[PDB]
Order: sequence, then C-alpha cells, then structure tokens
Amino acid sequence: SSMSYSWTGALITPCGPEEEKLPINPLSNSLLRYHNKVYCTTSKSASQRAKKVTFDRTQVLDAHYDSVLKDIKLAASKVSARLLTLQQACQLTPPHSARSKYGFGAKEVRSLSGRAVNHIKSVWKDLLEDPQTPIPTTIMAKNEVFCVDPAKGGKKPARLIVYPDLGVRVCEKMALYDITQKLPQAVMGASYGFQYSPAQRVEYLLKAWAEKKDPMGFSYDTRHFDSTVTERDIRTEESIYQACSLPEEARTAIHSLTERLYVGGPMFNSKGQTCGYRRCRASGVLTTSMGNTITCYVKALAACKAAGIVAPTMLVCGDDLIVISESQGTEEDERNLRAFTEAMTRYSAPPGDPPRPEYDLELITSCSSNVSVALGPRGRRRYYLTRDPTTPLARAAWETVRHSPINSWLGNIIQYAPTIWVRMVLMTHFFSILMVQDTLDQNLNFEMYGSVYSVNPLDLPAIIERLHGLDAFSMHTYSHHELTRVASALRKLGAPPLRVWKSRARAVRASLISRGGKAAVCGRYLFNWAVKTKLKLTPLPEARLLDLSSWFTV
Ligand SMILES: Cc1cc2nc3c(=O)[nH]c(=O)nc-3n(C[C@H](O)[C@H](O)[C@H](O)COP(=O)(O)OP(=O)(O)OC[C@H]3O[C@@H](n4cnc5c(N)ncnc54)[C@H](O)[C@@H]3O)c2cc1C
Ligand SMILES: Nc1ccn([C@@H]2O[C@H](COP(=O)(O)OP(=O)(O)O)[C@@H](O)[C@H]2O)c(=O)n1
Ligand SMILES: [Mn+2]
Ligand SMILES: [Mn+2]
Repeated sequence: SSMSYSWTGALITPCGPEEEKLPINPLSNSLLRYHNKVYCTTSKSASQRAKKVTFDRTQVLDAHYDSVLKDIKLAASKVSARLLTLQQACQLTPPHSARSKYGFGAKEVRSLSGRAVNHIKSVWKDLLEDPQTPIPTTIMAKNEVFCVDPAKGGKKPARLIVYPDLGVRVCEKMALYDITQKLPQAVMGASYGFQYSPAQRVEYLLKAWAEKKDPMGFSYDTRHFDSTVTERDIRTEESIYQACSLPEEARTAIHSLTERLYVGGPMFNSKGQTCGYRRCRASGVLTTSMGNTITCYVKALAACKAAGIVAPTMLVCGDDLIVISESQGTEEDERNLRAFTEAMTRYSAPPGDPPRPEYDLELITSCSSNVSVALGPRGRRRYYLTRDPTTPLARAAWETVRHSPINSWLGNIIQYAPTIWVRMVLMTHFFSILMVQDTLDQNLNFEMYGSVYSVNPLDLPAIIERLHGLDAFSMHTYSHHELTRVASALRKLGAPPLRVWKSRARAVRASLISRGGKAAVCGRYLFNWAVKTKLKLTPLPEARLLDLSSWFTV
C-alpha cells in the first residue's frame, strides 16, 4: 500500500548550530582518552537516515490483532479524561521549547503572555472548524552523542524528528495531555513500562520469572518504529482515545489532530523549503510516546496469540518489549518466536535483530538495560539493573562551548547507582571534579522523561537509598558478564582500568571525608567499596523523607 515518506530532494537542514568538538576537553579528559571515538549525530547524515526509513509498508491483520484491539478499546472505555485549559497546556511547555513561526516563544507561552494566548486561541478554533487541512511540520536531524562502532558501520546517522509549530503543540496538550496521563496505565496495567523505577522494574521482571514453572523470556525491538506505523495504526489510535469518556469538544480536536497532523502531512526543512510528505508517526507530537507504547502493546499482544506464547507477561516501553512466558520446550520455543516475528512483520512492526528465547534473566536486554546479579559480603544475591556503559561514557565526554557533561554524569549516577561502572568510575570522577571546582554544594539538574528535577550532589546518599536501597553501597561481587563488559568499554574509550579507578576513589573518599558534614557522608556511603575495612552503613533518616515518585514515570 503506502510509502512511509516521499521526498522532494530538499536538504534536511540544521536547526541552529551543530558544534565542533574542542581541542581540549578539560572536564572529561581525565575520564577517558579516546575522544576521537566520541561523536555527535548531525544533519549531514540526515539524508542517510532518510533513505533507511523510506519503504513501502504492507500491513495484514487478523483475528488475533482484532481480538486484542477489541479488549484494549474496552479497557479504554473505563477512562474519563478532560480537556486542559489553554493556560494549563501553556504552562506545560518546556522552558526552551522551539519558538513559533508567529514571533513568540516558550517564555511567553509559559508566562501566559497575551500575544501567545491569543494566537493559540485561534489555532484551537482552526482545529475545531477544520478537520482536514494538513498541518505543516518541521523535520530536523536529532543531535545525540555516541561512541563509534566499526562493527556497526562507523557512525549512526541522525534520527529524524518531525514536529508542528509551537502553537499546535500547546493545543495538543489541551486535547490529549490528560489521556497521555491515563490511557497507557489503564489499557496495559502492570505491563506499562514508564511507571517503574530501575529497582521496581527489576522487582517486576524477577516476579514474572518466578511465577513461571519453567520460565522463558525474550525481548523485541521494532526496526525504525516511527516509520513502520501506518496511517491505519494512527487512526486506530484515535479510536482507542475516542473509546474513553471525553467531552465533545475534545473529540472534535482529537479527530482534527489525527486527520490533519498525526496520520501525516508535509514536512519543511528549517530553511522553510518544502521537504517531503510523511505518512507515518511524526516523532515529536504529544502522542509519540503513548501511540508508540499502545500500538506496540496491541501488536505484540496479538503476535503472542499468533505464536501461541503461553502465559505471557509483558513489559512495554515504547517499541522495546520484554515477554516472560511459560516455556514449551526449547524446540517449540524457537518455532514460536519465529511465529511471533512473522506475525509482527505482518503487522508492520518488523524487528531490528531477530528475537531469541533465553532461559537466564541476565541474557535478556531491552530498553538498553538488563537485570544482573551481585553478592554482598553477605553471600546474599542482590539483583539490580545495569547497561552497557559505552554510550554513558561517550556522553560523559561530550563537552562543547554550549553543553556540559556534568548533568549526564549525575543522571547515570542516579539511574545506575548499583552498577560497578557508576560506583567505581562515574561516582569517582563526579565528586573529584566537583571538589576541585569547589562545587559539591551547588545544585545540578537531573533530567528524565521531559521533567527536570533539582538535585544537590551532597544529597546523593539519601537519594540513592530511597531509589535502590542500602544494598547499593554493599555490592561485593559482580557477575562475569558485567565485569567483562565494563572492562571492555573502559578499554574501548581509553579510560583507566577498574584497578586505577579504585586508587582514585580511595583518594576521593579521603578528601571528602575530611571536609566533614554532608560531604563526609558522601564519602562513607558512596565509597565504602574502596577501603578494605568497610564501615557499617546505617539507613539515612532524610531518605525516609524524600518522595522520588514522579522521577521515573510520565
Ligand atoms: C515519553 C518520553 C519522553 C522523553 N522526553 C525527553 C525530553 O524532552 N528531553 C530529553 O533530553 N530526553 C527525553 N527522553 C529520554 C529519556 O529521558 C531517557 O533518556 C530515555 O528514555 C533513555 O532512557 P532508556 O533507559 O529508556 O534508554 P532507551 O533504550 O534509549 O529508550 C527505550 C524506549 O524508550 C523510547 N524513547 C527513547 N528515547 C525517547 C525520547 N527522547 N523521546 C520519547 N521516547 C523515547 C523509545 O520508545 C525507546 O525504544 C524521553 C523519554 C520518554 C520515554
Ligand atoms: N530520541 C527519540 C528516540 C526514540 N523515539 C521514538 O521511539 C521509537 C523507537 O525507538 P528506537 O530507539 O528503537 O528508534 P528506531 O530506530 O526504531 O526509530 C522512535 O521510532 C521514535 O518514535 C523518539 O520519539 N525520540
Ligand atoms: Mn526501534
Ligand atoms: Mn527500541
């Protein structure tokens, strides 16, 4: 049937400046040496990604899909959702959100400036009066940092991002924000990812594994997921939304947004030249994350029925997917997974790498993370969530006139506190830098799922205990897999071995213990691993006061 994109041949031009690296990276050049391997994706590679995501889609559904969609619309029916006030949608736009063509930006929108509320009023009225005229969109290449992989063809091309004008984006939040806060949870229940903190997600998968008599799990990621969603997928999304109890005014704007924006439309480059036509998901609309996860859940759930997966348990984060199920014998389990893949290829959610049955929780990698195990001095098994540290290290090295890696470090220290690589590398380099800057007690921004939370470095012990528990300061023996990987990534980026980090840490700890106060608590908790006569860590009362609920949610 339809083509994901078509192109006029106009270039995908840069939105602002794409910065050169500098000849000295003074904050991260004592972290790793091979700064030549750290690169940022750029609009240069945008045509390359363009050719990789343009393809003819052929969707073929069936009674399994049809059965799922029916039950998911019924779950949807139990949701009641309201319009947001224009004023509320305004106050939800980020403080740096891309300006409007109509001469005003995030600052006026957040401050309810009259100019802005006026234009946005008339944009809302156009949505309610006009259900057909396509809404134009800007296409830009995403800039993100990676390490090179010669085994994966040098550098990844930039991801394609496609978003409507700032006026339209506020309007989306009025029509759809409340649903984005209620629908996913309701139709997916505990299967919704994006409601679990790292430890909660380990808890969940651990539980799923043990419920099964003979457990078996696999993970799935659709290849170029935004380009695989078809105009029918998007219209089916509208009907899942319309399944809820909504005011009539919202249904009207929801329908207009779907027909005029979500099912597709013309894309213009940043220079204003008309650039192509889009017939798939624009990664940029409000519903990007919700549509990804619900359309992924429905297809994946259908495919489970097609493949005869027994007693499935799912975890769905966008297009990343984990399924813990009852094993039917390894021979059947392989056949079933080909069936699952053939099904989802029929649903137009074809895979990146072919999925594969695994019978060991550490061998299932999804959401770029995996569960792993460490002992204590206890001998007791502590389970946690880790990842390949390559990309975290690469972004620990991204350092230009306009970006500081220091937020990147904090973010990983918070999210992966129990990992050997956070504990021995990032935590050490973090506090070492801040002390030399005399910055320990000056706040940083932690960033996750759009929200930005303020964090004081000297609070990391309490924060980490509230998130991961006191076991995060006691992991004695890490797994052969984890040791191998962290070792290899450190070699790959020219960072010191773990041996050397242990020495550095001993010194860091000594140095902030002897600042007393909150700084010393940091050294006794965060660096208990570096001294041979470990002190007995006690729970921290201030952790009992922290409420980190909304940190790892949506
Ligand atoms: C709803 C949502 C909104 C986000 N908004 C921002 C933002 O405004 N500014 C910012 O700097 N980072 C944003 N991010 C990125 C986010 O903060 C994490 O960095 C990201 O999820 C990578 O963490 P991960 O463990 O899930 O790794 P990953 O394996 O990279 O993510 C797993 C899945 O989450 C989804 N996803 C990944 N990145 C994004 C993304 N940028 N936007 C939407 N979905 C994504 C995808 O479906 C992906 O398959 C957002 C992520 C989500 C899920
Ligand atoms: N920076 C990002 C990353 C992913 N996503 C969404 O998540 C989907 C799948 O995530 P992904 O990491 O597997 O990237 P793809 O190569 O599948 O496009 C995208 O296709 C996007 O719709 C986004 O909106 N912004
Ligand atoms: Mn994908
Ligand atoms: Mn993915």
